[PDB]
Amino acid sequence: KVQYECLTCMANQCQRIVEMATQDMDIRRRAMILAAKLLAKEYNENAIPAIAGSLIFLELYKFLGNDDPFIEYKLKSEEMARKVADIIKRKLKLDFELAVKLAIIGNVIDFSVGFSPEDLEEEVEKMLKDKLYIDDSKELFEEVKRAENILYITDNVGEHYFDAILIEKIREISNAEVYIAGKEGPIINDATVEDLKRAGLEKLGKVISTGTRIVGVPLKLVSREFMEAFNKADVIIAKGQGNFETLSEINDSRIFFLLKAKCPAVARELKVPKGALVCMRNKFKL
Amino acid sequence: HMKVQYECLTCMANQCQRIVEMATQDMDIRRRAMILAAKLLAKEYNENAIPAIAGSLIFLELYKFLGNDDPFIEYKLKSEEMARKVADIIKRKLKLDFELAVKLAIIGNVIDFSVGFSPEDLEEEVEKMLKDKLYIDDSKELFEEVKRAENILYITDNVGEHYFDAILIEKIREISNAEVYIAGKEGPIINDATVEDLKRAGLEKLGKVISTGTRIVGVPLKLVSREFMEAFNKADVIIAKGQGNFETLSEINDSRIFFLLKAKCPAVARELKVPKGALVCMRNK
Repeated sequence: KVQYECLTCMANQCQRIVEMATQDMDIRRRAMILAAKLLAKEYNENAIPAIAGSLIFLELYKFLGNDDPFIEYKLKSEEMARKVADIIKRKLKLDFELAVKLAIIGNVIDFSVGFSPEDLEEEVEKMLKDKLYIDDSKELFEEVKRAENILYITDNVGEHYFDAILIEKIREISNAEVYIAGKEGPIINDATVEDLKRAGLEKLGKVISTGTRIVGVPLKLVSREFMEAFNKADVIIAKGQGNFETLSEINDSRIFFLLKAKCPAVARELKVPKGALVCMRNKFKL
Repeated sequence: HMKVQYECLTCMANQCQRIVEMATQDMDIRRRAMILAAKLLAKEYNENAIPAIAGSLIFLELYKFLGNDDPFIEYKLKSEEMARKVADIIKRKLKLDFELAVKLAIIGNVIDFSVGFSPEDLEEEVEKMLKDKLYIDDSKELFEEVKRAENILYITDNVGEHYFDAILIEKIREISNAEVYIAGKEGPIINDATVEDLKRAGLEKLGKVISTGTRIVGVPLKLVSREFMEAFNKADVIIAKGQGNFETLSEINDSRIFFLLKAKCPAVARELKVPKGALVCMRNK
């Protein structure tokens, strides 16, 4: 279902949107009054939070007159993450196990507020010593080696430069063609196809759109082109909580979820402690 | 009233969530309660909202939905026990003038009495805090108004705090011939002191304990009892504890009112025109 924590989670994101979009306190108030009404409309027993939330966020974008409140935050994260990834490529020679861990850690770091790329890279080195709570990385390793087609479904900007490192490793060990999916247009901090393209990811695989400005992969809304890639994939790597929430409904063992279980609802869905790092194949557990 | 601020929606939502968590571990009941909370938020979070009132009305509906007249009861019992004990130490150790007794009442607004197990350690921290200067201190004006009052109304806030309030009320009784009316809530709402709480702290020995007539935080001037309104009118000085009392009373042009609070939330700080977290004894201007 929807979980009880989802209301505050969505409201908090709404608040972050209005804060990014304007400094005018009157506009912020009016935006949040609208948000309350939209939350009440969308937050019900049948709701899928990635989709419900996203539709609320996009209506607020319209109310605020700003089609992408996060443009600056995203540019800041990209610039930092690019430099951090460059130091990592220089200082570390990651094996596959640690590349997977690095991809997950990329989901965790706030690249927009760091001191320096070196300071952040040192934090990353410490986090690379953390143990995955669920760890199907060895199975991912085997599957990618035998794959002819791999779909990589991204999450946030910043993170995508760590994803690129994992994708480089995949190309070192597999002959598969890699498809790399981003969003059609901006939604919160998520990477769009133009963000992926601007980062040079077309050097690593074919960049494709999900067809939506919705978080995750809303299977009834995504494009026909996305589905063709989805259906042909031998292996599907899905980054972050939204992709998990939208893809964990379905029975499909090709999918590996790489995320941090930041929200208690997701931690409870996964049956892990809050904050756990996870590489988990989409199979029945218990 | 006081214009609602954009950050008040998450504040209220968060409080709703803390209520459902405290009331039950059943995840399906929690979900259904937060689904209701969303509807109530859309109803009450509007251009006319005063957060103390709007929030309280939402919280009371959640109490009803949950079948729990007071989800905070175990916290409150813990806070009352700790506060009573700390206040007894204070009363044995310290001689306090009026200024310090005012600061103490404000400090009581600051402390979470539900945490920890050492009255000595907490009382030591209270003694530390008494040496700090209030950001705004109108307690000399208060002192003189109190000495001259024929009637005083003291409007409480939270349980725990009300044991510190009792120390200030005792000091008031020493230096004034005013009849003191002491107002609490009709029934439980969050951690606020009710009429029964005030009576259990022995406050009927010091003044007339009365109800606001509501289970709403602060003083909702359209909803309070005729008895409370009569006490409010009769007062020559009104002492109002905490943010909620401030939010609801800041609308009126009435120099009888002195606010004793910490500006814990940024909306209140912004309205008071003081730094976040500032401790004040401030006459309504």
